This record gives sequence, structure tokens and C-alpha cells, in this order.
Amino acid sequence: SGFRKMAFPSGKVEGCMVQVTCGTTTLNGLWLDDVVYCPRHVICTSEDMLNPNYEDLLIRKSNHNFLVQAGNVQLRVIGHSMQNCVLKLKVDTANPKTPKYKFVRIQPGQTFSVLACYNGSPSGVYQCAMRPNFTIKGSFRNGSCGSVGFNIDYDCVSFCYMHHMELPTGVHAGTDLEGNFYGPFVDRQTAQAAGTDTTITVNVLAWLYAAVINGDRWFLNRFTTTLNDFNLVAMKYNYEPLTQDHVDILGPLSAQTGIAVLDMCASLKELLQNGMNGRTILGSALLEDEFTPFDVVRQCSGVTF
Amino acid sequence: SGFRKMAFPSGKVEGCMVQVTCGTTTLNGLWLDDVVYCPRHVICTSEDMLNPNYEDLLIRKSNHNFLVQAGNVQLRVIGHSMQNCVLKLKVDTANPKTPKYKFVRIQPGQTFSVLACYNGSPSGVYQCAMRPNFTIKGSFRNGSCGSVGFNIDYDCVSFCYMHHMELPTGVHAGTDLEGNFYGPFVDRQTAQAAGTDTTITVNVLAWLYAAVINGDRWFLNRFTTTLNDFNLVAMKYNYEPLTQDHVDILGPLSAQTGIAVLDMCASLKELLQNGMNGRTILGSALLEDEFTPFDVVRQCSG
Ligand SMILES: *[C@@](O)(CO)[C@H](C[C@@H]1CCNC1=O)NC(=O)[C@H](CC(C)C)NC(=O)c1cc2c(OC)cccc2[nH]1
Ligand SMILES: *[C@@](O)(CO)[C@H](C[C@@H]1CCNC1=O)NC(=O)[C@H](CC(C)C)NC(=O)c1cc2c(OC)cccc2[nH]1
Ligand code: NA
Ligand code: NA
Ligand code: NA
Ligand code: NA
Ligand code: NA
Ligand code: NA
Ligand code: NA
Ligand code: NA
Repeated sequence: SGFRKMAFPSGKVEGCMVQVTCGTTTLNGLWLDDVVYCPRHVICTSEDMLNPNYEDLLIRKSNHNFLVQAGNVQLRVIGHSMQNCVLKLKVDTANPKTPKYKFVRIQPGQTFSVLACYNGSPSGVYQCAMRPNFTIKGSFRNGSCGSVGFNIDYDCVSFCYMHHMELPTGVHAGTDLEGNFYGPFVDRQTAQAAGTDTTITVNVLAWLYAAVINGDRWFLNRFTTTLNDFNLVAMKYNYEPLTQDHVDILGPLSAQTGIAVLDMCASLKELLQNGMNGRTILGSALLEDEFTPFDVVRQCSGVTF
Repeated sequence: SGFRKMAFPSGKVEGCMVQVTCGTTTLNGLWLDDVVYCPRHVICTSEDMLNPNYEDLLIRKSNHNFLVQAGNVQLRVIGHSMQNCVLKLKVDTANPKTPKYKFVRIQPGQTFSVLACYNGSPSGVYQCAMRPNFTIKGSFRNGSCGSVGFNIDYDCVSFCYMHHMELPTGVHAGTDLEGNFYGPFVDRQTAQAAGTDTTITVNVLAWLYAAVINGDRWFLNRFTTTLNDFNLVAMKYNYEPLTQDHVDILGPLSAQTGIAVLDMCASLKELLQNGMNGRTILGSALLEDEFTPFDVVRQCSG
């Protein structure tokens, strides 16, 4: 038993982390087969990042201006191309540690493991949730750009995040592996503001199902609701509206407990209107929203990869 | 910036995880060189686990009785010994992915990364702290025995925990890699309670320093207390006493933020007597004690 914030085993990703350097600007890159993926601002100087023209800056760069290092071993760059905010560097060596992988763009509220890296060497791993305002409440310092976020499904690593910047509020923003930023952020050295964040309702409901599975079910009421009525009420409490996919991925937890999804929504609605009344759920007085229904199922079922 | 519960990269340990089966009992094993380390209760049956005479049960087992599998491959057991609660199975093949390693016994309050595994396959990784009552608050289910805890320094993996048991209260207990249990627990199928769980005081203070570094200051006050006066109140709330060693270890955090330790102690004292009301610290509604001063410095130095 027990419920902890669990990251995926990071071994398959550790073997793909390299260092990328242009002049004196250095960050992390992702080495899959014979291609290294990294943030495009590696080609910028400190002053270039203030107001960069990436098309102009890249046209002056040649393959021999890129230093890619797996540890201390250099991988010669034999080709380069820009795709949105990510630089793709073809190298002379196919990574023998390349796992089965996919490039995926995740939804807000979906979780993933972040392998924090500095100078191409992994330093730590932890689980993040993509906030509804497309930020992540991570832990990133200088030199962490290029660190990737990922999920593992069986033998396949689904890469979903690459780190680019830290907002003034201390949260973090980045792109998918195709270089498309999550949310309305740009890769420039400017103070950028994120939208008003909200609570991930599908994850709170999954956490409620996890409590019911563990015998903590005092919050179950005799009410039900429609999905539209609940979505309108939830927004008044700064909670995210539920999608059809949200109801679908809550299916297994609903079947395992016998509690209909819309019944759990009405129970959560009462918890928002009247509070907890000095009671706790799973030992916590706060409603946790960084556990997806997959995270609840994966943890309680001992799923391996 | 930012502060999060983070674990070491587990790749060096994933290459050592194997599956050990004896009879109808299956758990995880740690494959280092030509030795596989796993909990010794894998040799027990349902009736044995009640009151197992391990010396008597082990002598009655042969090499062929143990099925060790590393991924697809089956490792041939060519020898078997036992050190306390850890069974040692010698195999005819050395693990090529064996990293630089060492077996260490950590102290209460220190942290380590847990690679939770099932049937020899890694499932997840998270950070745990060795609580003062020598239990850990982890997430282990059936088949997780043999999962190990560790710390990594440079290229060396320092193994410090192997999982054995979940107490009725939901917390977990295990041994070091020499088979010695952390706490007064025994590897038998009985309901066992631990001593009173106190709070790691030096860790709460470091966590409060991390909150100040990250812009959380609402809990601070203008007051200062003495070391003894704080420990009097701390022990009243089942907090571990704060030693001058702990005060010195918090030094870099105190100098970086400009808040003296004794100043932070006065803030913690107010939090214990008045509570947190409805506010939170670093997103938590409770006083966290599973972050060491090193965990805070290593994450908030810049
Ligand atoms: C990368 O490591 C650089 O390669 C770096 C990671 C952040 C820095 C510290 N912690 C992090 O997460 N990313 C940056 O430095 C980026 C630079 C590119 C152009 C995106 N910039 C920021 O993260 C940034 C800039 C500013 C700013 O200006 C002025 C004002 C306020 C906040 C801010 N964040
Ligand atoms: C291992 O996976 C078994 O190899 C298992 C790990 C626990 C299972 C559930 N969650 C875990 O962390 N370990 C055990 O099952 C051990 C067995 C060995 C012999 C110690 N037993 C317990 O953890 C246990 C037994 C009892 C009990 O009896 C009766 C009564 C109440 C609680 C309890 N926990
Ligand atoms: Na609005
Ligand atoms: Na009960
Ligand atoms: Na209405
Ligand atoms: Na309201
Ligand atoms: Na939307
Ligand atoms: Na049911
Ligand atoms: Na022999
Ligand atoms: Na012999």
C-alpha cells in the first residue's frame, strides 16, 4: 500500500542525454539514433537571446560550429536543421542505447517524469504535471535547458517535454519534441506571464477514486450530476472542465469501485461547496491534483516496464 | 528555481534488478557481479513464514531450487549463503552492468532513492527518508520485496535499503544490504508496530529555508529563540531535538537567506503552537521533514 509521487525509471532516457555547445552557450540534448534534439537558442549568445532572429542566426552556423558530447566523447555533427524551437543535429554515430520511442504532445493535467540534466549528465528525476496554464511546477536551474520529460509505456519511451525557460513566478515552460511550445510562451530572454492556473479536476477525481479503493470513502454522497452542469459549477471554483477523454480514462477506476463518474463528480462538487469540514482524504486536507487516473491505476496495480 | 522531491537517476540500479523465484514465492533480487542479493523469506512457504527457522530452512535447500531470471535469461545458481535477512545466491555469470557500488547503513533522517520493482522489472523511482522510528513512508505492493534504496555519489552507487515488509499502519520496513533490519522488526508474517514516529527537525528547518529561497515568507517572524528553549517546545510536539551539529549543517542555508538558524527555529516554534491555519508552504499543508539540508543546498544553491 501507500501512495507516492512516482517517476518512471529513467535508465532508457539517461543513455540518450548529451551535451550541446555553440561557442560558450551550452545545454542538454537528446540523442536518439543518429539525431540530437536540443533547444534552438543554443546558437545564441547571451545578448542574442534578448531579441533573436533564429533564421538569421542559424544561417551563419555550419555543422562544424556545433559541439555534441556524450560525456567527454565528441559526436561529429554532419547536418543541422531547425523545426520550430528545437534544433535537430544529425551526428556521425547512431546511439546504441536508443530505446523504442515516440514523440507525443501531452494534454494539460497529464503527468510525466522529468530527468533533470546539467552539462549532459542526469542529476535527478521527478514527476511533473502539465498545469492547465501550460506551465510546470518543476525544479530547474542554469544549464538545465534541453532536459526532457517523458512517460514510459512497456518498452516505449514517449517523449513529451523539453525545457526552455523559467517564468518570473518560478514556474517553468517548454516545448514538445517537435519544438512547439506548450502555451503562449516564446524562447526569448524576456519576462513572460502565464495565464491564471486552475485545479486539474480529472486528477482530483482520480485521487478520490484512489481514496475509495483504500477504504476512505466518507465523501461519497447520494447525489449525481450531468457533465455540463458539473463543468459549469467547477469553473466557478477555478477547476478545469472535464472532457470526454477525461470521463473515458476515469472508466477503469469507476468500474473498480462501482462508483459512476458522474456520481464522483457530484461528491467532488459538494467538497467544493461545503469544504472538508475538518476532515482529511488519504491523510491530506488538500485535494491533490497531480495524480492522473493512469498514475492511480499504475501505482495500485504495480505496472512495470 | 523551484523545489521538488527528487530521486537519483536509477539507470545504474535498473541494470542490477533480477527476479528470484523459490517454490511458489517470487520477489526481486539485486545482481552485483556474480552474486544475487534478495530477501531470505523467498525460501519460505505459507506455513514457514509464520515462525520461520531460517537456518533450518536454508540448509534444506539446493542450488537448483532457486530460479533466477535476468530479463529473458536464466542465471544458474552455483552457490547460496545467507547474511542475516539477506539471501545471497552466487551465479555462474557476472553482471556486466555492475556499477561501482558500496553497502552502507544510513542514519535516521537521511534520505535515499527507492527503485520500486515487481517480478525483477523496475516500476518507479521516488525519494524516501529513514524516519527516526526506522520505518519509511513508501509505496510498496505485493511482489515489491527485494526492491532496493540507494544514493549515488559521482559514479558510485551506495546501497542502503532492501524492502521486506509493510506494517499494519501502512508504513514500510526493511534491512540494509547486510541483512540487518532498520528498527525492531523481524521478517516473519506477523502484525508489528513501530516506536512513536517523531519528526526530523533539522529537515523541517531546511525545508523552511527552501521555501524562503523560493519566495515563501509568510511564516517568518521577528523573534529569536535559544537552542534549549526551542528543543523544549520541539520535544513537546514529538520533534527530534536539534543539536549544534544540525545548526552547523544548516549554515550555508542560513548565510544564503540571511536568516539565522535560531531565527528559523522561532518561526518553526510559532508554526507548532499556532498551526498553519489554512495556508500552505511550498504547496504542502503539513510541515515536511523528508528533505535533508544537503537536498536543499544541492537544489537551491544558485
Ligand atoms: C536554459 O538552461 C538556458 O539554456 C535556461 C533554463 C532557466 C534558467 C534557470 N532556471 C531555468 O529553468 N533557460 C533560459 O535561461 C531562458 C533563455 C532562452 C532564451 C529561453 N530564459 C529564461 O528562462 C528567463 C528569462 C527571463 C527574463 O529576461 C529578462 C526576465 C524574467 C524571467 C526570465 N526567465
Ligand atoms: C514482499 O513483497 C513479499 O516477498 C512483501 C512486501 C509487502 C507486501 C504489501 N506491501 C509490502 O510492502 N513482504 C511481506 O509480505 C512480508 C512477508 C515477509 C515474510 C516479512 N509480510 C508483511 O509485510 C506483513 C505481514 C503482516 C501480518 O501477518 C499476519 C499482519 C498485519 C500486517 C503484515 N504485513
Ligand atoms: Na478569465
Ligand atoms: Na476498516
Ligand atoms: Na447555473
Ligand atoms: Na467560489
Ligand atoms: Na480548454
Ligand atoms: Na466493483
Ligand atoms: Na558443487
Ligand atoms: Na564448491
